[PDB]
Order: sequence, then C-alpha cells, then structure tokens
Amino acid sequence: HSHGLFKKLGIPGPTPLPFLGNILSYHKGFCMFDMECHKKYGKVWGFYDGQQPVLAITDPDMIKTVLVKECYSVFTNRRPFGPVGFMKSAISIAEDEEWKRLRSLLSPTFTSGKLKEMVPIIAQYGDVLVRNLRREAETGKPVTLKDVFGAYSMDVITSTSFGVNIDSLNNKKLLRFDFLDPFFLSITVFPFLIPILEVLNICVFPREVTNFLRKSVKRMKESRLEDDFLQLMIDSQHKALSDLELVAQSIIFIFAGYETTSSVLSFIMYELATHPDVQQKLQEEIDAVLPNKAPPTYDTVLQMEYLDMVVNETLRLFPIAMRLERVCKKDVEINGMFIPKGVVVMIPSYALHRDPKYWTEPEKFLPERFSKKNKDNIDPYIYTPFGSGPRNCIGMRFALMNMKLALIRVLQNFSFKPCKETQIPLKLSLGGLLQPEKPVVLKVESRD
Amino acid sequence: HSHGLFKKLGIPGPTPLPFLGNILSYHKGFCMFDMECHKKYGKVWGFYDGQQPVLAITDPDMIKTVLVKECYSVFTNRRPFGPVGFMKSAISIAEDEEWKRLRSLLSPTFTSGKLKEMVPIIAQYGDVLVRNLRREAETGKPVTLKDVFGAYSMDVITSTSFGVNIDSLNNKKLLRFDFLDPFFLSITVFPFLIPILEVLNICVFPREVTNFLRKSVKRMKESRLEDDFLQLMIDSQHKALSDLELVAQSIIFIFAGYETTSSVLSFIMYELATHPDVQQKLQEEIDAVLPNKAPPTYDTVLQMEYLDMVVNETLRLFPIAMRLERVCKKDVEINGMFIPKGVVVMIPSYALHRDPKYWTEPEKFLPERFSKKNKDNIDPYIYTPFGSGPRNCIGMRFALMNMKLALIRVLQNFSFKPCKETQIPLKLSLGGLLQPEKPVVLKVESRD
Ligand code: HEM
Ligand code: HEM
Ligand SMILES: CC(C)(C)OC(=O)N[C@H](CS[C@H](Cc1ccccc1)C(=O)NCCCc1ccncc1)Cc1ccccc1
Ligand SMILES: CC(C)(C)OC(=O)N[C@H](CS[C@H](Cc1ccccc1)C(=O)NCCCc1ccncc1)Cc1ccccc1
Repeated sequence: HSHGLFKKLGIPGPTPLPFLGNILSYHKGFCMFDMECHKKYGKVWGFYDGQQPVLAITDPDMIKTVLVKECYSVFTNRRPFGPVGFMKSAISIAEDEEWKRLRSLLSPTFTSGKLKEMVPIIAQYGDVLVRNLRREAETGKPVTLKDVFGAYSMDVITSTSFGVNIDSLNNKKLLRFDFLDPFFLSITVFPFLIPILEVLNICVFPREVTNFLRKSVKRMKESRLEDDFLQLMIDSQHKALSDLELVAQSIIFIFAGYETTSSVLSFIMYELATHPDVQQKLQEEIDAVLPNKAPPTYDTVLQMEYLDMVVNETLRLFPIAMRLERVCKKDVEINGMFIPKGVVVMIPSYALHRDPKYWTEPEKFLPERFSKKNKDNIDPYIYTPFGSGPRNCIGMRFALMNMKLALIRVLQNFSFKPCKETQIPLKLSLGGLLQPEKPVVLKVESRD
Repeated sequence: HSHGLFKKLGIPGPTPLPFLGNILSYHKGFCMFDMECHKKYGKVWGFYDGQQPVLAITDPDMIKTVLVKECYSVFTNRRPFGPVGFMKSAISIAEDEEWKRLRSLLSPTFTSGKLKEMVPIIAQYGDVLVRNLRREAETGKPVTLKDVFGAYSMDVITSTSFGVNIDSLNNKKLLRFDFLDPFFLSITVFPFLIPILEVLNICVFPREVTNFLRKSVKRMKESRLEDDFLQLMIDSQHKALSDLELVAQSIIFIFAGYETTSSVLSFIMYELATHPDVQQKLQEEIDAVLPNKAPPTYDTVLQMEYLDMVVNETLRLFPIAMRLERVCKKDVEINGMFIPKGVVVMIPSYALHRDPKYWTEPEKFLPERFSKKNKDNIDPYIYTPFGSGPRNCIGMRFALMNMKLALIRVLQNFSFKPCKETQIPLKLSLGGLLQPEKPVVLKVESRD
C-alpha cells in the first residue's frame, strides 16, 4: 500500500517487508536502529512502522521548522496513540485546538514562581531519601538505585500533585504498567484494532487506578471546598477544565514525574560512581555553595554550574524519550523537501546526541561539553533532551529542579562506589524504553 | 460511551440502545424515521448511528450556516466513508484541502459553456431513446422505466465521459454494485472494521472495474496523445491531477450520472402518467417552443418554464440524496447552539420537502409551487435537491440539462399512460436509497 512512498520521493531507507514494514529491525531497540540508519543513509531517511511511513530528519534547520516554526500549522500532534479511552483529554495525547487549550491552561502551573513555592516542601523528602539511604548504607548491602530513587520520585509526586505525604519505601495503591510487551508490538502491526479496543473500553491504562484517582481527587476537591498540582488545577477551573480531564492530567503527571525522574537519577549516579573525579568535584561545589550540609534552596540550585553540567551531559548520553515525533497534517515542503500528509516526522534524539560529527568522543562521559565556555557551541536542535518548540516538555523546569534537589542532599551525605554486581559498562535495554538492562546497583558510603 | 451527549446538551431525541444506538429505527427507511423525529421532537433532535452522534437541524438560518457560512472552516467533509481504497482521492470522498483542490480543478469542467458544447452530442442519444422506445411501444408490451431510462443514462455517460458510443439497451463491461445490504448495516454497527478492510485491499468498489477503467483511460489518453469529461480532465492536468485520481473521478461520474438520472426520470414519468393534465400541458409547451418535433437545443431547454416546474416538483417529492451531512471538525456554537467536535450534522431533505409547515398539501404533486410567481416564496435552505454551499452538487447543471433533453424528445413522440401492473401509488423502498419498491411500469403510446 504505502510501502512505495519513500521510493517515489527519492528518499533512501531500508526496504520494508509486507505488512511488517521495517519493524523487524527493532530487534536491537529503537536506539541501535536509529544509529545504523543515520550511518547508512545520511541526513534524511524513511522507514515503515508497518504501514505507517516515518520520515527521519537530522538537519538542525529542518528540525527547527518542524518543532518550532510550523508547529501550530502542520506538526501539531504526535502519532495517534490508543486505545486510550477517557485519557484522550490528556495533554500529551490531545490534538490540535484541544491540546493548544490544555497547554495554555497548564502553562502557568509550571512557572518558576510556582516551582519555587514547591521547593521547601520538596526538600522534605530529600531528607527522607537520606535517612532511608542511611539504613541501607549503614549495612554492607549494595543498593538498587531504581528502588531507592523510585521511592523518592513517588514521594515527591504524591506530595506535589495531591498533598499526600507517604514514605513509599517504608509505607499508596498506585499500580504500575509495563511499556514493552507483545502488546504495542502487535498494535504497530495491527493499528486497525485501536478503534476496536476503544469501543470495548479496553484501555491501555487499567480502569481501577483511574477510578481510584478520580474518586480520590473528588474527595480532595470537596474537602478543600470548602474548609500542589491538584490545587493549581482546581484554581484554574478556553472553557474551564472538566473533572474527567483534570484526573487525566494528574495521571500523566503521575507517570511522567515518577519513572523519568527515577531513571535519570539512576543514570546520573551510575556515571558519578564510574567517574569518581566528577563525583568529588560535584561534592566540592555543593559544599562550597552549601557549607555544613546546608539545605538546598531554589536559588542555590541554580547557582551550582558543575551540577548542571553533570545533569545535561547525562541527558545527552541517556535521553529517555529517544525520539521526537510529529504528524504531518498537510502537504508541505520545508527546507527544500516535500513531505506528504500523514507522514510521521521523527527526530532521532539518541542518534543525534551520539553523532561523532557533532560531539567529540560521543560515547564518553565528559561534563565539560556543557561548561559556560562550551555551552554556546551546542545547537539546541541537536541536543534535545526535553524536545523543542511549543510542544516540548512542560515539566522541564520541575524535572531539573527535582533531580538536582535529590542529587545535592544525596551527595551532601553519601559517596557512591561501584560494586562487583554493578553492570560496567551499563548496557541499555534492547526494548523500546531508555532504561538499563540490569538495574544499577552501587555501594553507598557515608561521609561521616 | 457517547450515548450521553445529546442528554448532556439538552437536545431531545430517541433513547439509544447500547452498541446499536438508534439504527433499529431504520426498519422503515431513513425517510420515515426522519419524518417521525421531526414530528415528535421539533426543530432540532439527535440520534446515534451506533456510537456516532448525529445532530439533525431544520432551521433555514442554521442550515445556511452549516452548508454555506461555515463550510470551509468547520463543516467541510461528509461522514467518513470506507473502505474506499484508492477512491480516497474521489471528490465526493476527499476531505479538507484535498477536496478544495479537487473542487477547483473540476469546477471549470461543469460550466455552462462546457455543458452547451455537450448538448448536440447528447441530443444524439435522445433519438436512440425514442427508436428503442418505438420498438417496445409499437408492441402492446408495458415498459419498465428503469431499464429504458437506465440504458439512456448509461448511453449519455459513456459518450460524455469517454467518447464511447454504445446503444447499451441493444449492445460495456461496467459491473454494478448494490447499496443496501447487511454490509453497510454492519459497517454502521462496526465502524472499527473500516481500517481492517482497507489494509486488506477490500474495496467497496470491486477492483476489476477500477482496473478496467484505469487501463481503458490510459489507452484513450495515449491514443489521443498524440493523434467529454475525460478530455476536460486531461486538458486540466494546486499541483496537477494524478492518473489514479483521474480514473477515480470518472468512477464517481459513472455512478452519479447513471443511477440518479435514471431514477428521477422514472419518478417524473410516473407523475406525468398519473397526472395526464400535467403531461398534456408539458407537451403543449414543448410543441410551442419546438414545433414539428424540432430537436431541442441548450437555449430552448432553458426557455421551457413548465418543464422546469415539473422537474423541480418531482425532486421535491423524491430528493434522491434524502439527507445532507457534514462532520463538525471543531467545537462551534452556531445560531445559539453549541455543537461538539465529531458530531455529524444532518439536514433531513426528505422530511423538510414534505413538511406541512412549509408546503401546502406536501404529499400532492403540484408543479405550480415552482411557478415564476411562487418560486420567490421558496426558501433555498428548505428545498435542497442538489444540496447547498461550496460542496453542493457539482453536476447540477449537467443533470438538469440531461434529464430535460430526455423528457423533451420522449414527450415529443410518446404519451405515457398507467397500466394494471403500475404501482399506484408509488411506495418508496424501505431501504437506504430513494428508489421505488416495485419498478415503475407504464404504457407507452405513440403520437402518430
Ligand atoms: C528528566 C526528566 C524529563 C525529561 C528528559 C523529559 C523530556 C520530555 C520530552 C523530550 C518530551 C517531548 C518533547 C517534544 O515532543 O517536543 C516531553 C513531553 C512532556 N513532558 Fe517531559 N520530561 C521529563 C520530565 C517530566 C516531568 C517531571 C513532567 C511533569 C509534568 C513532564 C511532563 C511532560 C508532558 C506533559 C509532556 C507532553 C507535553 C505536550 O504534549 O504538550 N515531563 N518530556
Ligand atoms: C437529478 C440528479 C442529481 C441530483 C438531485 C443530485 C444531488 C446531489 C446532492 C444533494 C449532493 C450533495 C450536496 C451536499 O452535500 O451539499 C450531490 C453531490 C454531488 N453530485 Fe450530484 N446530483 C445529481 C446528479 C449528479 C450528476 C449528473 C453528477 C455528474 C458529475 C453529480 C455529481 C456530484 C458530485 C461529484 C457530488 C459531490 C460534490 C462534492 O463532494 O464536492 N451529481 N448531488
Ligand atoms: C513510549 C511510547 C513511544 C510507546 O509512547 C509514548 O511515548 N507515550 C506517551 C503517551 S502515554 C503516557 C500516559 C500514562 C499515564 C499514566 C501512566 C502511564 C502512562 C504519557 O503521556 N507519557 C509517558 C512517557 C514518559 C514521559 C513523560 C513526560 N516527559 C518525558 C517522558 C507520548 C509521549 C511521546 C514523547 C515523549 C513523551 C511522551
Ligand atoms: C448512500 C450512502 C449514504 C450509503 O452513501 C453515499 O451517499 N455515497 C457517497 C460516497 S460513495 C459513491 C462512489 C461510487 C462510484 C462508482 C460506483 C458506485 C459508487 C459516490 O461518490 N456517490 C454515490 C451517490 C449518488 C449521487 C452522486 C452525485 N449526486 C447525487 C447522487 C457520498 C454522497 C453523499 C451525499 C450525496 C451524494 C453522495
């Protein structure tokens, strides 16, 4: 059917198989397939997720046109995701004017003024992260980073999104997901089954958690009325937000701020343990700005420059999105290249972050790439850990502030050393998520 | 799922059943269901074709806003039809800028200057219609109107669309369709199966005819290059038309000009036979304008006023579209009524044409409603046999000219009387097409 589009347009790419397209090349993950296609075919190439044509671009001027210049007009929505059910009103799922309305309603929620008000409350669970670390560290027992950071990320969420205060590591009925099973694999081969499962109410998000958070929010709403992100959205309610839409955005913010904050913190501490010099220099900067283990503030976090260099370099090596995608809604020609309607434009963030033509020794962990001297030579359309344009990461400021507050309190009291069971070097999962194959385990030693 | 929309909006309508919606009310046809809903619920009502909300409107100002004022912005496309395959490029199927491009490319094709050039060639098969009628009339054998008019309509088509000259009644491999089977009935209950059959290449139009017309056109193109509608589209080729798009429009024009011209001519001659006074007055006007059986011309057809009154009154009683539909693509509020996105706005043409509040004795056949005195009192948004707005019938001029040329030549030589087997009164098919239940049979007598 559509497997002759890139052939007609003169765009190179791997020859697709019937029905499957090029999905069999995903046997080593999205990352390895994007790196091989960038090496084999060059600046632009095309492939097929089954019958769906996917056009990959790597030109920074062409990336700017898709993500920024022609966002509202052509490249407004990501690829259609389903079955989603009521979560269609989710901001990361909504399309066209529905998204542009939800984006404006949730934009003042993620301002620096609202983020600074969260810091003193967020700084409470940094202490919870230390005392729980103190137990597992005081004993000579290696610590799984995904469990200790996953508990902290959930603690920040339940407090910053609903005011719920829980020590999740020691104490809550939020049930998890899975994101790499024969499921989506099949949905890619059979996208015609999406409207099938929608009328069956078969939601990729299991009803019982949505029902829980729906009734949990309505209990909080009518308890505060009359007598966090929830209150910022209650005060917000472009006709005002709906109750079913409000819980849907929470459900996004529950997953976004949880799994992504836990993974990056695990990737950062893996690099700090395998690079003791970077860990020591970061501890010296934290001690210089915050002497006597001073509690970090919103202003002191933005003052640490080497801390920002460590976070940015880690996101370069591990961009958890991997790819940035937009759906071409109208026949357009950008930067001298015609793009038909319906083609999914893709930006290989992982491949561009490790491109030797833009980075010297791209596989190495060198925070000095993001120094105040060298940060000017970084193209913001090649280094996109938070995307770019009107539909970039809306929680970029919150995520960078949440991770740095955790790193400061953790490095103020502990040093992290590799173990025997520590996977060195870290091998990324061959699946569809940017996560370690084996969980990162490290030895935690107290600075006292 | 969606069965609580009209309840939330305060819009009356029949209570829908799960999955089915209100499709079980179609057991007596679209026409009877639209008349009952207009009587029970009033000016506006809503129902569900399965899970699809359909909002019906009858206000002429509100109909003008949907069909004309907000056509390009909101109400641009009809309800999604499939599986269609390559016929997606069909003008009556295309959507948004693809349709607006095809509409502009095919608009000069249907001008009065191009229609007048077709008349002397079209007038050839009016004589074929008489001599073939002369055989079946010279013998005392009643004649089925759908067979004699269906042959004439196909004769005009193959000549005006490809230059092919055939006496189809006596002499062509165009295979037919069916439009009311458990098929669409099921597609309405299960619209999620449309993308299923699309990837299977299961086309509602069977491949072998499309393959025939595709290769037949390419034989005609390269025979005229270098040494009708086809040539008007060849000369036309908004980037120029495609070869696969060109045959697709022909396929539309094959069905549109065939079944619709045969049905209306059968409805007109049924009324003329059951109303001998109208038939005599029409014969007197034709003889006055064209004495001695003068061949009709483009200018003489527009000169006959009582002929236009007969055609317009018949289209009032039998509007073959029955309904006019538009898909609401954006949340809008027109004439003080909010319409959500995705709702199919429907205009019950059959119910409005037989509304006693707009027509005196609506069931009766009275051509005097369209006299030059009374035609001014007719609201063009209540009487819509050809629709209204930018997406109205593009072949309205050709259809009115083709039917009148047939009626003139037929009434110049023959008089039509009812038989014993003639269904009086004519009962419309309880299906989804505006067609007679039993075929119209009449006695044909020569005026000589
Ligand atoms: C290290 C942490 C994070 C990284 C690297 C990250 C990165 C990204 C990226 C690359 C995108 C897509 C941008 C695009 O398509 O142009 C995105 C979207 C998004 N992110 Fe984040 N993110 C992080 C954490 C968070 C957090 C804490 C939130 C909290 C609300 C969040 C909320 C969102 C939302 C709602 C979207 C979709 C925005 C839209 O569709 O308009 N993310 N993120
Ligand atoms: C008695 C004869 C005919 C009647 C009563 C009739 C009526 C109609 C109506 C009511 C519509 C829909 C208008 C709307 O949705 O607003 C339509 C559409 C259309 N008709 Fe006709 N029609 C007739 C014959 C023809 C003929 C001879 C052609 C030859 C090409 C034709 C071509 C079309 C096309 C292409 C469309 C779709 C236009 C678009 O989607 O932009 N029709 N017709
Ligand atoms: C991975 C794959 C390619 C298969 O599909 C997607 O990517 N999933 C999303 C759409 S489902 C999900 C909803 C949800 C809610 C509650 C629990 C579970 C799931 C969501 O909304 N976000 C999940 C990504 C995590 C993230 C969020 C923000 N920031 C950074 C990372 C679309 C998307 C596309 C590009 C970037 C981010 C999200
Ligand atoms: C009836 C139903 C509600 C189920 O679906 C539609 O209505 N079918 C069309 C879309 S399929 C068809 C394509 C085709 C081509 C070759 C052979 C067979 C079929 C088409 O293009 N036309 C067919 C109507 C005849 C007509 C054409 C012009 N003028 C007047 C009448 C959409 C449509 C909607 C409103 C009015 C007209 C057409």
